[PDB]
Amino acid sequence: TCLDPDASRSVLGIILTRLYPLTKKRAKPAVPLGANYRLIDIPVSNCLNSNISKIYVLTQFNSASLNRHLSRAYASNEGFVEVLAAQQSPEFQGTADAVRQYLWLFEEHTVLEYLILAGDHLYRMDYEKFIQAHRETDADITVAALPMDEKRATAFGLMKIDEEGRIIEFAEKPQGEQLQAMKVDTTILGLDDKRAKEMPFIASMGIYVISKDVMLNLLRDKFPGANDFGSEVIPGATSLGMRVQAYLYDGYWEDIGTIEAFYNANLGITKKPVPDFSFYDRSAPIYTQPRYLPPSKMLDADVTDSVIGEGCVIKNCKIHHSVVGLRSCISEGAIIEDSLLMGADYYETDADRKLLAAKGSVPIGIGKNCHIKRAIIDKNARIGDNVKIINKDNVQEAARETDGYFIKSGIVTVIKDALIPSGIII
Amino acid sequence: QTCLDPDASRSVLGIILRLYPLTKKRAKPAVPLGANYRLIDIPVSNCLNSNISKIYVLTQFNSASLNRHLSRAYAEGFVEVLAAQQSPENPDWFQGTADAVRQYLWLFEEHTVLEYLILAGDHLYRMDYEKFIQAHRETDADITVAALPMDEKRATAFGLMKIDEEGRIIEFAEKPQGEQLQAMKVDTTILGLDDKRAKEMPFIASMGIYVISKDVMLNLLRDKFPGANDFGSEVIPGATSLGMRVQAYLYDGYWEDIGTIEAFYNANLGITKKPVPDFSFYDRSAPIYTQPRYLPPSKMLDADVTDSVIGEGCVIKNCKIHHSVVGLRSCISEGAIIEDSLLMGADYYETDADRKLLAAKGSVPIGIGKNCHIKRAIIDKNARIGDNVKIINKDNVQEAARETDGYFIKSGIVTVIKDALIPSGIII
Amino acid sequence: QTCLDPDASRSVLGIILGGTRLYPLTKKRAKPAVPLGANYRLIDIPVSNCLNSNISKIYVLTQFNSASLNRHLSRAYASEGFVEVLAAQQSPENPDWFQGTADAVRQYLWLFEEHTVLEYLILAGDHLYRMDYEKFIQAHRETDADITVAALPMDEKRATAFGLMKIDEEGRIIEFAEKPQGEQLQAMKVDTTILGLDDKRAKEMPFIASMGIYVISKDVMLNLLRDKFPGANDFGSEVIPGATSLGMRVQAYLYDGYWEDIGTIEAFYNANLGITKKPVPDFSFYDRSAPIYTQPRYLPPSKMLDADVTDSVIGEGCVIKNCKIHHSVVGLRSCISEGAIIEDSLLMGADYYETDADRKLLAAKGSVPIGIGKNCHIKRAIIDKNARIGDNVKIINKDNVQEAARETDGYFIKSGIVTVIKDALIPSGIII
Amino acid sequence: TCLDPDASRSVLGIILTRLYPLTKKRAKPAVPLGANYRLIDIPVSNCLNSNISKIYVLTQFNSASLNRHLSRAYNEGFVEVLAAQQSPFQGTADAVRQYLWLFEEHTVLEYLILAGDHLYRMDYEKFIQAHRETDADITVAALPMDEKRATAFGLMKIDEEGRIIEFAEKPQGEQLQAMKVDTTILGLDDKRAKEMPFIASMGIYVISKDVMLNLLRDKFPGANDFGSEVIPGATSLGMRVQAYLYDGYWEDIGTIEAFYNANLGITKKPVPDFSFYDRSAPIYTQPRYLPPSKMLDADVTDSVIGEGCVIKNCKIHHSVVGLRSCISEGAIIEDSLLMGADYYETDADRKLLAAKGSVPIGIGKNCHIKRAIIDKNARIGDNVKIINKDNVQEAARETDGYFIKSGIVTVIKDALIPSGIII
Repeated sequence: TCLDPDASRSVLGIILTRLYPLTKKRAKPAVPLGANYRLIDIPVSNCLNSNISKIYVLTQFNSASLNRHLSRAYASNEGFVEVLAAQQSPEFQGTADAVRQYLWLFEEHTVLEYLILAGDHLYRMDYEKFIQAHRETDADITVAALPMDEKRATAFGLMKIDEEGRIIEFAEKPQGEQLQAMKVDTTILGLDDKRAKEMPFIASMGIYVISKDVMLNLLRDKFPGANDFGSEVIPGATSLGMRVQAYLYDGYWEDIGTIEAFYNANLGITKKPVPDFSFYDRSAPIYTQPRYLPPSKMLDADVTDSVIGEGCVIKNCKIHHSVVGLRSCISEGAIIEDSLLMGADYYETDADRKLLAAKGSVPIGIGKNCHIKRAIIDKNARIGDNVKIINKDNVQEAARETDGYFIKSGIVTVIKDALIPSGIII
Repeated sequence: QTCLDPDASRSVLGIILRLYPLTKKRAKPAVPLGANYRLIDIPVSNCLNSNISKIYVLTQFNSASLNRHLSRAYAEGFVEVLAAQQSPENPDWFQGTADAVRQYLWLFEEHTVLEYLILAGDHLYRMDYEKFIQAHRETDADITVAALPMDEKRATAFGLMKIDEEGRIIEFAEKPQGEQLQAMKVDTTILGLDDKRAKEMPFIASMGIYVISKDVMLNLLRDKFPGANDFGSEVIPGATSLGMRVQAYLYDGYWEDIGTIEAFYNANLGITKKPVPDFSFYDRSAPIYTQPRYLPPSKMLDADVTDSVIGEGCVIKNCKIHHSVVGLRSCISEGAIIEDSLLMGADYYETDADRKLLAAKGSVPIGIGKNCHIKRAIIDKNARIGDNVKIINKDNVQEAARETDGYFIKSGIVTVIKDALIPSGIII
Repeated sequence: QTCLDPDASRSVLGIILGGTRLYPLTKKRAKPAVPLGANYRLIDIPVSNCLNSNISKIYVLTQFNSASLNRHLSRAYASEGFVEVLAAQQSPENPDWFQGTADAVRQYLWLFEEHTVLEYLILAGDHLYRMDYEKFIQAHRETDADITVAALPMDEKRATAFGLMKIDEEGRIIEFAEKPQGEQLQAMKVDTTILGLDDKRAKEMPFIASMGIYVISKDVMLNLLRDKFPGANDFGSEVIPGATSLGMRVQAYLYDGYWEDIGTIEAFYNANLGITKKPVPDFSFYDRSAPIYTQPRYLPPSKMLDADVTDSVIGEGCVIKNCKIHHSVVGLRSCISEGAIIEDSLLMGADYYETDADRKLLAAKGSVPIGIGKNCHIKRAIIDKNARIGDNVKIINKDNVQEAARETDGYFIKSGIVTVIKDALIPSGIII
Repeated sequence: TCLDPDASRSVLGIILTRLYPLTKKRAKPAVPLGANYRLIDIPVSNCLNSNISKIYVLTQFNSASLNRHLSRAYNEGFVEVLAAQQSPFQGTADAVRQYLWLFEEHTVLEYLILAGDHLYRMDYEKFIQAHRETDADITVAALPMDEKRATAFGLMKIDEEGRIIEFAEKPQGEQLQAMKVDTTILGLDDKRAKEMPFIASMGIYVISKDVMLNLLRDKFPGANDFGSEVIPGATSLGMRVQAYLYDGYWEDIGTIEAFYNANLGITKKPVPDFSFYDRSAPIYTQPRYLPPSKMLDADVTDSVIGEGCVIKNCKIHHSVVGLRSCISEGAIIEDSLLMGADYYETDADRKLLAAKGSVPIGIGKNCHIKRAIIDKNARIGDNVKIINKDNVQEAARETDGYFIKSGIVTVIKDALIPSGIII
């Protein structure tokens, strides 16, 4: 394991509506995660921990907030972390189109490979072993691959490789007879019969190492009309007989690109005796903006199976199987269950409270005697007293933006900065 | 409207100048404070928030960890430690505040600045030194002394000052009493204080905080009083006696001494105050800084926590935490009961790779063990407390030095020393 | 004695407007990236003036992104503040531009609104000058202006080429006139002493021009670009006189010091050669308190084998043989071979060095290495980055041609000034 | 092959008056070098380019100046100064022992010891890699040498594994001859090995952490020097002391004459013997944002010009002109090292001085400087002639602002050399 030239100067990292309404009024890479983070911290941290310092973040539109976070957490710390926006304002586009739109600029860098990191996932990876496999196999394109169960199988592009890991057959989210014809022996990649039997597939993780020249050729010369890397470029590449290599990844990897997946993965960090995924790691930790928030205060909290973010201010309440984000105010008598509180971007001066109260408005936080269950409370929500978010009738889907929320997969998501009046029941 | 010219950044040099056993295995400025901080973070942060970036820290001896903290938490400025002793093998000490400054005057002189900001001692407080220094320049003072108004009862314990009508200081009295205390009464109204409080507190004590012009410093330490060991009681009253302009400047706000085990214990537990702590480390524009550690959100299995603060990255099982401060990286085991205590936390996390190695020897892991009961205690960094330990001090001993046993009792408070091992079943 | 409060860094957002008149220096690079004064780039001027004025949240508006521009900005500055590039078009394959200074700001006004600031400091155009925006912002606050406009005094001869302003007796602007002449001009005389000019100068310079330097309150900007003049394309000729016409408080602020536009080849050319100035540089990039910054490069001291150098300036890391260098500016990493004679020229230098393995192979293929070749004679020229000038090349323009578009041959003459294009190869023996 | 643990987290770099008066009023590590640098920049830049970020600098006393240079010119790493004197070293081993307690506080595998002052570029990683791959206790950089020069150094003898088995300080005759080794074993080609059959230590060592405490505290609690006492002692005690071939430019600059010659060595064509700039491993220094150098009428031959010089009509031959150097009308500079200045004097400043009869910073009008080192901020009056016609080799003229050593005149930093003076 020893890249040469090191990744620092020869690899350009490129990070690329199912999360509605967390993306209603913010850039998607900025969506808060794990109490003290944002989605963008996963790929940016993995790069930095893998000695990759040249990072472009492709996104739909610029955001002062996103920039502030990137600037304060990384940019001010040879490298760079720059945002490239697709349009000039916030009023769809494929993975291949996103990269093609800026190819002209990526080509301006003197690098050997492009490390393409698409989609939103929870995982820690040392991209150096990825880049190394790519260079040792003289690959044109290398795809990180994960052992998949027949279950989730058709939701990912699947592949078959030779004893070298060279991809010989790629089949996008196949089904029926082809979903069966792709099934391969997952022992050759180390796994054992037991689980080689439960996960009989090699699935693309949607991240790739692609040789500089190969990229230009593929996106502009060979497949100028392709929109997706997964379903068009990769397949295209293989049919042209290019060297498409597979790199077996064997750690935790969760898609959090949908409300329910996001929800589940966030609450998974509360698991014992070890979280599913650990943001902290002595060697490769996930970073974020340093904030100097004070230690969390708890007046009288019975907390079970939960994690508490930075600088929370909690009264007498009950918190169960939840994630409480930074700067969360939880008032007297609240009960928090199986929920993700994203917290707040600032504190209200208390004096501020006794003022909003006079006006009959509600302050940031979970109001008194609230009952929040199976929910996502986005940043700065103002939940009035006696609000009950329980969705008794187990409604699966409901678009209620006007009332401050949106239900997806039965999970109620209160919108950023929304006010849920006192007494409301959802 | 009111700005320093030249700005503080380039024209002011900051100079930062008992608590045993917290000081037994570390340099005093590195002592952990309020869950996520260290003592040295207070003056350094006040300086940085006040646009002062050239800072020296004078202490008995340095350490790689103090340096780490300082360099990592803070990095045309610098934060450099200057010591009295260069190696533990050749013990040496400063004789006082003026003595320490004098020993490195030759280095402070190499800096092109207009004034030295001297901050002596350990106190919990927030202050914006810019208005202080601006006052110094506007009054053409040689030395400006921050003055803390107090009542007659508190007054006998400090160095008091007597001012004229323009706030200029004309006399000092070190811990005065009786006839001498009375002669020191002053109309605190001259310095601001509302008439009301002015009558409540007709006294003003220096606080170990001063601004001294570069030239003035050399003259005082090298030529006028080459023998003085202390600023507050010798050098400054001495400059006043020589006709130099020593000006008073009113200090207002929280200010609490924490250089004693009991004052330190109380100030730390004070941040759990019900409405709001008397001192808030966090502040929108003048927060207290520390090192970014990227610790994970604290985890709680089944914790019942009352009137307490929890720091960064704690790992707590089922337990009871009442009126306590839980330091960063604290592990608290099944069944523990923590009361009225300060847990400093740990410097790292033991990986299960060590916990098993530790189990192969039936050894005790870092943190609070199962079914321990900890009361009115300070548990220093990385302590290994075994199962069923009860630190309750039922008899109520006030003093006991039991270092070989890992602790020390001062003012009735049990302080378990850093890295100490308190065997299972021990009862204190 | 006084200063902004809130301080500038948290309450002022700088908006630098950058991104054909400087063609071909702009043929293959973002305009803000055009090399300047041997060791700098145009963008360094406004960004430095901002940093030296305690303004740290800076946006750079330009036509298109560039790895070079970004690399220079990252290394030199990005180190709460930021320096970010906002582009008009997201490419070169899908050409897109900005219909003016107001249009550029309007396109990203929604982003600027996301910032919690009191005023926007607008810095437009390519001008060489040093200024402390702090006093400028204070006047804005102390006069409760909605817009404060930096005003440059000048005589009648110079006035017709600028947007002029008329002020009342207290310095409040009440009328504009874009490049007036004859009657419209005469009606623009004012008493500069009103703004601070001494009686002597004021008399010789009875006119004041806008300079593309404005302070605008946050709300005023929103109201102006979106509500009152949603269709205006230019600030100084449309939006600001507009604001005045509406009765907003548009206040003048005197500017006293060096200032040259460097937006045309001739002006850029003359301003660069002006730093070789005999008594003191008209403009000094270096200053005791407000230095012009650039990217640290760790270049080695320049080497001179046998150089007779008069009235010239030499940049970092040059490698020079036996030659004559006169009234010229020699950019970073410049290689000048034996016998070369350089007169009244601007050598932009090079982005890298070529060893000898490189030079050897080049000699073989019969190519030319980077730098000014042997026995060349360069006069009244701008030699862009990495040029390869062959042996015995003569850039003397004997016929005094003023204009000549000759890009296929590596150059472009404009105002009698020959500009060799970035990375161009001028074959040995060529006479221009 | 990458070190693992990598260098940044496992290796601690430790950098340790023959240059008088260049050291009369400045910390030694701060001595100006090659127009734009200072001595300390060589070892520090070599460490940085070798991925070594934890760096200590040992020196007699501290200075704000040196600290300022260190902070500004240079996560988890550091460059810190450890002073032997708290203000107004018996040897390499002494210096290290004095702060052994501090280094011990770091969790590192080895200590990279870089002693002395030399112009040289080395990639310490392969050196460390070797230390590790050979399970060495101490790895010593070896400089190949011929018989003529070897007798003036401390030599080492090795076994066929490259293991050092014996030291000899400046041996002669029979002992010298008994120190011949086969430099081929260390990797030298048969040709060069026969030309240079001897190997000297260079004051560059890699020492395992535990080994250092054991040697300095337990085994030789009273040694002063590593080269002559501790390391030969370590070998005598059977520890694994391994040699590692240093095969590159390496020049001593520890005496006025060698320092002078090395500095002027960078004017040499086609390329200097040593190059400060380098695509991959450049020497770093403080970023000063100084303006391009200005020349009114200068005839410059075989010379190098630093950053921000302000030069009038003059002749500069075979010289090195330091940053911010002001050179007045009619001056003639030859075979000299002008160290420049730490700031510029403006005309407002210049006039006031003249009004006072004082001399401004720089080479005055019609001066003739030859075979001289002009330290920082020197004020040379008009018409001064630093020629030394009687070729005096030594002379201590401090009170007069100068010093002559080896026939080289050295003007002290901030010294005033009144107009008309002839040295």
